[PDB]
Amino acid sequence: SELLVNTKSGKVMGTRVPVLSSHISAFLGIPFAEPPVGNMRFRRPEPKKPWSGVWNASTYPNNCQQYVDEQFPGFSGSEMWNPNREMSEDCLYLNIWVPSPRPKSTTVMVWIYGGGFYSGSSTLDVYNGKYLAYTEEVVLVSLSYRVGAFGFLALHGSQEAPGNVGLLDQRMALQWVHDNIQFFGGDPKTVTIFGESAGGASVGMHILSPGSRDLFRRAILQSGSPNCPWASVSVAEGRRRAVELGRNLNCNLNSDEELIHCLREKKPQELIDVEWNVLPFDSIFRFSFVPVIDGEFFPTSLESMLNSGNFKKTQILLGVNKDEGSFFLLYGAPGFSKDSESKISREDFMSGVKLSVPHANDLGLDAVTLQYTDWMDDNNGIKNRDGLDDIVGDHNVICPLMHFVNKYTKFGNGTYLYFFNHRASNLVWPEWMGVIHGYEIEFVFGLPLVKELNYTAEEEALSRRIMHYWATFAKTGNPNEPHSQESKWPLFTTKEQKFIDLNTEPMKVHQRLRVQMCVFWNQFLPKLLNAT
Amino acid sequence: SELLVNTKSGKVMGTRVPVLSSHISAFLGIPFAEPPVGNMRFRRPEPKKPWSGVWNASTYPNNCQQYVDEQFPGFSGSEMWNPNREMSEDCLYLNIWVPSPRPKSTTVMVWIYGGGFYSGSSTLDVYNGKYLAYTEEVVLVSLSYRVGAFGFLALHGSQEAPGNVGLLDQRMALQWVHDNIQFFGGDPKTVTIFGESAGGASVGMHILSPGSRDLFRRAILQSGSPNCPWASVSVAEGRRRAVELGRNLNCNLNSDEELIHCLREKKPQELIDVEWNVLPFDSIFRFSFVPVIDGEFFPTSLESMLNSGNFKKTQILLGVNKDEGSFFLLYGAPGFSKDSESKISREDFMSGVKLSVPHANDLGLDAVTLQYTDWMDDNNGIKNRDGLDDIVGDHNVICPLMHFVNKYTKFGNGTYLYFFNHRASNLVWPEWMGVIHGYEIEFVFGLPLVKELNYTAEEEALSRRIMHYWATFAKTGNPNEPHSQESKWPLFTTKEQKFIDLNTEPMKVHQRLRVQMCVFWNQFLPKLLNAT
Ligand SMILES: C[N+](C)(C)CCCCCCCCCC[N+](C)(C)C
Ligand SMILES: C[N+](C)(C)CCCCCCCCCC[N+](C)(C)C
Ligand SMILES: *[C@@H]1O[C@H](CO)[C@@H](O)[C@H](O)[C@H]1NC(C)=O
Ligand SMILES: *[C@@H]1O[C@H](CO)[C@@H](O)[C@H](O)[C@H]1NC(C)=O
Ligand SMILES: *[C@H]1O[C@H](CO)[C@@H](O)[C@H](O)[C@H]1NC(C)=O
Ligand SMILES: *[C@H]1O[C@H](CO)[C@@H](O)[C@H](O)[C@H]1NC(C)=O
Repeated sequence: SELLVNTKSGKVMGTRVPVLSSHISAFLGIPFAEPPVGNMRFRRPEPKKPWSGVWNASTYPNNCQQYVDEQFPGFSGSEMWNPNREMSEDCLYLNIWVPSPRPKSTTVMVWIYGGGFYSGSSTLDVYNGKYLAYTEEVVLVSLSYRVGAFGFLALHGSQEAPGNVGLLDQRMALQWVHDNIQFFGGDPKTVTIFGESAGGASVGMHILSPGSRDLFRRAILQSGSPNCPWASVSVAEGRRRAVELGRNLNCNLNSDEELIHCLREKKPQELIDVEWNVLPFDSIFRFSFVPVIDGEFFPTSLESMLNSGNFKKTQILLGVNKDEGSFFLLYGAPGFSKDSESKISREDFMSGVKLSVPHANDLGLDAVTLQYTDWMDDNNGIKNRDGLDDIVGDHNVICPLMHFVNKYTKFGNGTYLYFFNHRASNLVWPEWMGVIHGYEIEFVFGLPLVKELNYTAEEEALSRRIMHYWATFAKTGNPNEPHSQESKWPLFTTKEQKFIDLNTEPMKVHQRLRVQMCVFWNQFLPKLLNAT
Repeated sequence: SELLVNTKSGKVMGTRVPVLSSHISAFLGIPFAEPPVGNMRFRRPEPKKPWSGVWNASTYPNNCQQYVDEQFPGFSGSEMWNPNREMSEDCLYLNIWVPSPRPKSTTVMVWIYGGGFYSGSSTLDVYNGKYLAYTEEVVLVSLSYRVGAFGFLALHGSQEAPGNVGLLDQRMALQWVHDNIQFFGGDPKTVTIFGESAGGASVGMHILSPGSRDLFRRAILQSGSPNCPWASVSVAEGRRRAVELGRNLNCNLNSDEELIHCLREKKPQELIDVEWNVLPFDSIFRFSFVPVIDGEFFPTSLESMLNSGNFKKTQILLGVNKDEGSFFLLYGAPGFSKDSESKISREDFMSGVKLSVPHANDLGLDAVTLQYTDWMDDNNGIKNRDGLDDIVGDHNVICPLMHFVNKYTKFGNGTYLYFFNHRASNLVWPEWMGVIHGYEIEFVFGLPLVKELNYTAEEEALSRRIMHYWATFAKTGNPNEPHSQESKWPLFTTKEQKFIDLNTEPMKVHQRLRVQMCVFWNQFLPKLLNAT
């Protein structure tokens, strides 16, 4: 049977699913870890105990326990990112889409979802891998990992809650793929991991971490970077936050064992209820429980690893969207609302800056303001709004990624950089939000090939073009077809710094992605803050 | 006799001079002070002792002792600014051009030359007031003042060399005009003082100084401002420089009397030979002996006087040229030469910045570099050259003037601001220098009406238009004709900040003269340097 596959963990039974007037095989909800429940909450993941008989893999698994965005109840723009299955701590499962007939040894792509390390699901409509698997003839895997305190509570020194367990969940899924994907027709030595936002930072993190490097061949990072300022905290700061979480839940605080024991007695929703109360500052684009620079998973500071070339040397493909910031301003910054065009006064602009750069002393805030203010017309609400949008996107996504790109490319074996700047015609969010954080994913996963979802023909053409770049890159380390002629995506070098736009217009080539502003964020501002 | 005028100081005899196929009267070399020679070197000026008989005022006087630019021997571009008469310490004279027939009580304009407070002459071809006097029916006076150590050696506490004596020379000329100009047909209560660069700063300084305010009605400042960073030093710094001058000349240094006595025995050229050796830094646009913030001439810091409105409240007209910096880069900055287009490498750009902002710590230099560098194309020698040009012009001229303008306008009775951006067609300096420091003066003085000097018809039209603005403003406090219609020069307000271009093209109106960069120089950079 094509739907029956025998793995090292045991037999699994998939389901035949339809896709674009054809069919392929899907193996959903396959366990790769012991349910991290009870005394195992906050601990490292254990490998799943092998099972006898047949594991039913015909339906999606539960999603990991997490904060649920109810800011816009009944609004598909926001609700499409929420869990679409029951939440449970028993959530460590993966999903596999396999072409029909089953291939022998083909390219594997493993998706790692984002969601600020506080949310995310493998099971979203928009992450359904069937279109990519069918169209590009790849084995598409999506994994899950613990989020929030469950995945990232960090009390360094303890073995009961060491930190980074969410990242170890990802590694365990990758280990399981490396060990078993061959039985699904996948080629375990041609695995490309890829993810968006926190997923893209995670990808970067496995590139850095010695314990993960051998479990994949190459990587794609979308709108996310391991060095992002939101994506990791110090041991001291992880500790402070964990202790503060216990303080919110009336826990005994005079030792780790006491603290952790108390946190384990709590129901999951109690932890989620107070999760946001531990942030050190009034801020946007900052999440409570994130990876920790622990000296184990990351042997040293991210920056020194990058300078010394202490990382996996392979091919990467990465990029960003035009308007990464707009989501976080709508949710947090004063003046912004979903149903107005959110023209921002000078007052709200100043408030926005402070929220965007929470560490900054006054001089730093002045430096940012000066850099993003048109003083010929500083009461223009459109320019204030768009300028804040740029501040948030540059500081948190684009400029960290450009620093990663520039550092990686010195030691790596091939970089390809993109700038995605097409706003989907059927987007339900307002116009001011522009090309929004997260809305290249639907193009990457082929949703525009589905007519019912009401994309334009030009958007179908762009989605196919992107899927082919991603998959071809996964296969070969190069997004370009060996023989073809519709503009080659040129290699990114230190010297020339070429990248491409990804939109419906005929593809042009550019250089030095937001270099002016990123020199500000990567060179000047940190030196200003260091000297004051 | 029309050429014989009886003054409070005594009778003077002028000469009939030709101008544009007509004639007017000229009274050249009229003394207004005792020759400040011998024991009077460095002292305050004394009023000229009245004389009997007739003083011959038919030829220009001697020029004050000064450094002579021999950087381009035989080059008219530079030599037109050099002394054209014998140099002598006996140099305190003024010149008056009077319409024919002599008027009864008409508008007076008093010219104060520039030259970094280290050079200048009342007698240059380009400062000949006959064209302005004839064309606009004004009495045109040009005064002289001591420069260099002679005019500005400052040992605060001593009465033998208190500082600011060059400025007191200017005041004494103004006193003499206030007392005597009526006998030349001038109206002493409608006197407009005007000057360029150091002359324009001087104008500003008499506006500030209580002892000068009553001696004129209104003011015009061209490319110069009292608050310019080059135009004044502290008491401590004046003292240091004076002592260092004596150290260069082998003087006894253990007291002021000893020091001053020694400096007085020296021939004038000995002082000039070492004058440049006392600058505290490697720098451009900085001059050794300048006005001092002494608590007498300026009762407090310039900035506090400006904030508190401690200044003469009248009408002013002021402005700047597009490329104020280019002179000082040619003379001092590496990479720049007169006979090449002076494309500047990244190395020379960094060297240039440091010379332009000599106080700055490393972070300040970084801030300036970032502000004036196109990082999409940072090896472009044209942009590096032009960017340095802008740095020097903004820091030293435009942005100080805009700070003066904004402060003055809160308490004043009328401001009119111009941006002069026409490059004269017959300029002998290279193209890269643009619209050069000092080259609006020839338009202000009407030289383009002389056909032999080879200006275009369009340049004659511009010169007449400028002379009429200047003179009309001098008469009324408004450059605009009560009834006319060829675009009114609008008033500068705090709110709207309107100014006009001065060029051959049809006059358009703008706002917020270089606000982006001047916010950098006036608000941000000083706050950065203060906090580091
Ligand atoms: C402290 N609380 C409870 C108030 C606010 C937490 C919820 C705000 C989410 C912040 C991230 C903004 C982006 C959200 N998106 C992309 C997920 C919809
Ligand atoms: C230290 N020394 C003897 C070497 C150099 C002093 C002479 C350089 C003059 C500096 C001002 C530049 C502008 C000169 N202009 C406008 C007057 C021609
Ligand atoms: C990648 O590695 C191969 C083989 O080791 C080498 O020949 C090639 O130059 C490399 N390519 C890039 C773009 O670094
Ligand atoms: C100048 O002063 C006059 C009379 O004192 C006053 O009426 C007028 O408003 C003032 N004009 C400006 C432009 O300040
Ligand atoms: C799982 O597969 C079984 C066959 O063993 C099937 O009957 C069932 O419908 C599937 N699970 C469901 C519906 O939850
Ligand atoms: C000054 O005027 C006298 C008349 O007293 C005249 O002879 C002489 O030419 C003038 N001065 C000169 C030429 O230096």
